[PDB]
Amino acid sequence: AALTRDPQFQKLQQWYREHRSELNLRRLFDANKDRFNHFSLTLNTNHGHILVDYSKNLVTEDVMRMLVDLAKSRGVEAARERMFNGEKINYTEGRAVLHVALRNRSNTPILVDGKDVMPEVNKVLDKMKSFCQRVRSGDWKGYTGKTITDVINIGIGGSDLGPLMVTEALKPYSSGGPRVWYVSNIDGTHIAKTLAQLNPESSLFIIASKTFTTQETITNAETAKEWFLQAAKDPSAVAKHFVALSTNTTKVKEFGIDPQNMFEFWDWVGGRYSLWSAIGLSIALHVGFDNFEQLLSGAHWMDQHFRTTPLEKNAPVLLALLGIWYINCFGCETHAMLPYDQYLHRFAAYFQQGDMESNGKYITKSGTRVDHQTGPIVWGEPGTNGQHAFYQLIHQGTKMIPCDFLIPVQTQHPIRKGLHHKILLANFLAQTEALMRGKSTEEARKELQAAGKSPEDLERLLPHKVFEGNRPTNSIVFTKLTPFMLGALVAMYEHKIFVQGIIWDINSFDQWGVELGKQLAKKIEPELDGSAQVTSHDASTNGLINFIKQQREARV
Amino acid sequence: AALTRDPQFQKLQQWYREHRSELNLRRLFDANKDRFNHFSLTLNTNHGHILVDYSKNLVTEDVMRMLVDLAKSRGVEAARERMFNGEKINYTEGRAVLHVALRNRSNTPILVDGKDVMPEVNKVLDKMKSFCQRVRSGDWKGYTGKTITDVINIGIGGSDLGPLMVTEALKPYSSGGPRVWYVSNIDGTHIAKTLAQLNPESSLFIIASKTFTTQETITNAETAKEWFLQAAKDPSAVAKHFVALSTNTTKVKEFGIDPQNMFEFWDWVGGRYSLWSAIGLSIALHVGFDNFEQLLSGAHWMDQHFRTTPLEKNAPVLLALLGIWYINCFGCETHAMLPYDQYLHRFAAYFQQGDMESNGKYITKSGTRVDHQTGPIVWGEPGTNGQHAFYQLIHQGTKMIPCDFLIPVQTQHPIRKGLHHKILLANFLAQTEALMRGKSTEEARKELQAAGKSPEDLERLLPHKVFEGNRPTNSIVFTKLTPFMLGALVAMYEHKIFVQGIIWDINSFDQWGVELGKQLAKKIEPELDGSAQVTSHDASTNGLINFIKQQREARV
Ligand SMILES: O=C(O)[C@@H](O)[C@H](O)[C@H](O)COP(=O)(O)O
Ligand SMILES: O=C(O)[C@@H](O)[C@H](O)[C@H](O)COP(=O)(O)O
Repeated sequence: AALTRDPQFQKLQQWYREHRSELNLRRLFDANKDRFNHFSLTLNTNHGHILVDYSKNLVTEDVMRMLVDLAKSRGVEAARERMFNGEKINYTEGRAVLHVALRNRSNTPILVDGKDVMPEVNKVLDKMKSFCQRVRSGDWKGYTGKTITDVINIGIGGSDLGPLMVTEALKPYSSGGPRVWYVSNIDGTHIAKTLAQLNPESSLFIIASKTFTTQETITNAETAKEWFLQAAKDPSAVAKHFVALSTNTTKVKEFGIDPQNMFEFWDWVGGRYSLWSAIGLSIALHVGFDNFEQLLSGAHWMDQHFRTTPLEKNAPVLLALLGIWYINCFGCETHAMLPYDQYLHRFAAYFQQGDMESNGKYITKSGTRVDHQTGPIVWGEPGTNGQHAFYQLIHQGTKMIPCDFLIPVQTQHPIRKGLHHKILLANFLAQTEALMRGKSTEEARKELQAAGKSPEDLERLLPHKVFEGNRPTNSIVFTKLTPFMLGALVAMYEHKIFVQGIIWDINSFDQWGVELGKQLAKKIEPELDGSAQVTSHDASTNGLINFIKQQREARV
Repeated sequence: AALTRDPQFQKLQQWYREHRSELNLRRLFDANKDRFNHFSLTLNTNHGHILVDYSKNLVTEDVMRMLVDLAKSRGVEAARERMFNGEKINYTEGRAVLHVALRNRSNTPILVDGKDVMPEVNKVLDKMKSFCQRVRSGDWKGYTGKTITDVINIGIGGSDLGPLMVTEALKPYSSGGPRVWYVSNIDGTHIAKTLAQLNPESSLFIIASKTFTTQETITNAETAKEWFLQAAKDPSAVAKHFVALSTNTTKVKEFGIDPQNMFEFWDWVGGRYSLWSAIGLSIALHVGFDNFEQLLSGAHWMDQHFRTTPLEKNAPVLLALLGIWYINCFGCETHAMLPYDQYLHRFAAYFQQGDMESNGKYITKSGTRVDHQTGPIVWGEPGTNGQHAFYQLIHQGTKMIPCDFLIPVQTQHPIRKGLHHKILLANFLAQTEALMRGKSTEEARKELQAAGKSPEDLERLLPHKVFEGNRPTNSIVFTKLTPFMLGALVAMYEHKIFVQGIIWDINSFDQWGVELGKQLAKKIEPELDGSAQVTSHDASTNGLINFIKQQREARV
């Protein structure tokens, strides 16, 4: 694999072998009262600041220099230029990778095969803006002349989680918007309990499918159409209540949606990078097209930061490189994303998909097997809740877990004269300080003595209350979670994932495990019909099917 | 530490080093027509069957036998008896561990400090049952004589996630119950956006706090009480709209809750094991006290299964030992929990707390540092959505991830004559089969040839479409997700976590990192008031605070 053969990588590994034991955060901060200034970026977007404080990481100036030299050696900048210039860097599928075109507010030409994509991007954005104005205003009416009160996105994966996470994050911007619902799971619970709360006369369905063939989405869409037509009877009424976000007009027409109700996107829009496209229509309906443009504008700002900033001060590049340090030298399997913001409750889940589906790969560009770690397991829940739960393992377990802590300075709900937000901020700050510092035997002993503990009881309990610390964090602090700032933060992590992929020499933009998934069930689905026991698979698959057939009509 | 000293553990590690190459699932199933029959448990609860199929694990007869011998050598059965007999096995805090007493439907005496706890357990259950009848029937009136339409649980961690996960899982059983809301985060978004949707005349607040001192919960409770008092303008009305779930009568009265409105629990009820106690009041209110009793009964059945079953066919013990095998021989950092059930969308999050807060430890019973791995990072999302996202990494990444796949045979919503649930079952089966089998270069070449790809397209795609497989899974299939079956499944994992803790010789039942977290914010809280620069901490803590002070009245 290219990475293990890279001389900057070998130099990094050799340094780690010799100097690893010098990396003690308490000692590094005590020796350098300017450590924060040396290891932090502040970005002024003109619509809020982003502080990326990476000073609580197990790095020194020499480590950061070697990491930046690795990014140069691995051709990060040349790879970046290929992406932005519309070259087919999705080399397995032979596609461009142009989510950056979707939010290209400058309208600088971006050529695929010598043809500018921006006229087509802007045509779909115009169509979305006109449709959002009509639905939100009440101009667009249901089949009995009522205004739309409820918008239901039907889609899965990349056609589901981005719009869900963004509408959750920007809920305060939704006044005067229809309610938004996300139906994704084939589990009939999902559509059933959603439809039970809706009126067909005032419900608009958005069938979100790049291919328009995904079994979960097409099955959910047929169930919603059956429910709708049971009320409306007239197949003509479907053109007022179903629209499609797709690449395929033929499949859309075959399903029964007027192709005029199709909002188009392109092969070079990956599902997990698609919320910036027509896939974002549920966002624009919920918070208005103006706020959707602000979301694209923030992503565009961070695209420019990524493109023009020297590597050593480049936010997504440095987040990527800290990740490489922890994955490929320390051997950490996981990365925790811990936003101190209830509106961002689906933010970690969104990057669980964006990161793991991108860089969960083992075959390099030359078709050779990697001989090193690739993408980590991404997980997390919002603070402060995690502090009462899994933070126990982060503080006192046997695993090293790099954590990203994120928080807005200004809250959308400054209740009780900002008392809640002050407590939230203090916890955000105090947790990363404790993870870094820990607590020595002597500090814990002196606190137990002050608490009034007996001499044995104290020496019993003492070692259990000792924290080794040295647990590294990034703190990412931003003025306020506005549509623009959310756009910038999402795009920052997209480019972090892109940089890690280039360094690992994998294709961040295909998903052959997900493409396989979509063909796995077809062999077993017909075998589940009838009482007859199944013998066509391995013993376990067969046993599980036969148990399902047995329990199918058990009464409990 | 005890485990690395244990001769059965050393024998297990010896075997791993030498026979690791035997462990090929494709080969194990081809050689053993009875592998499913030999490596699965079928449990008849008399209220549904549970099939625990562990046959797609990297184990043989010899491994399972050596694992059961380790459980005997580490004293699992003696530790189990100490828990159930009310001995103070929470040795750092000096407390019993008696969640099993909360659901002891047999009413067999359990003595703590020589007194039966069961009278007190059953007194609170009678009080809960009496209150739930009054609220749900409409007998219990708000301060303007209206029936309660909305119940708001206020609490964090163990006082939040259990009731939240259970009310989400048992949502079909809440017909005729009030709506339930969970406010947990200090983030003022959480209480603010909840209160905006409530009528104070018909809203009952539940203040859930073991200690009744937790800053998030007490701050949220005060905010709700202020909002309530602004509408009601009568301190007497508080007794109609606020109840407490706590161990601390003093602090409940001091807060202003009528001591008649207090539902008590005890020191030996761990927060992450508390949903079976008074903490479960919001469950009983939502789905009715009868369903809550069924939930306790299911747990009680699994408690008795755990207690009476020989180790080698004991469900929680075998799940625990498969975990030890992957954690302490294979070195897997993580455990994925993947329920194929939308109602279980918070089940992995619940055990993320339950597992990681229990076994995220590095200090043994003797007060010595472990020299081996302990608890894993637990994570997951419901199927089928994961198949479109992070399953890419499970199939083709560089990480080994033991996964538990869970599914009910019978759906709560058999829509389209069972078509959705048939697709869901087919996906659940096909995914674990594909993880085990993978797809060879030869098989992938044949599929591309058959698809009609040019030699150029074929040779470019071929190596990217290969799956090495050999990825182990548990399949846990149960008749139906009823209150009883949910209680059995939650208790099964509770006891898995207990067994792993005893084998590691750690205290599964303290949480000194969570207790530390509750003390951290108080030293930083005062520094945030006024706009003076802060210099009293490390450079990074100082840097972050100063940035917060700069941006907190920036206008964006
Ligand atoms: O990441 C992906 O590519 C997947 O999650 C897809 O977005 C998902 O399978 C849906 O595909 P489609 O939009 O073609 O229905
Ligand atoms: O696991 C724990 O102990 C915590 O998650 C607690 O449940 C949480 O801190 C709430 O404590 P209390 O119930 O004392 O408010």
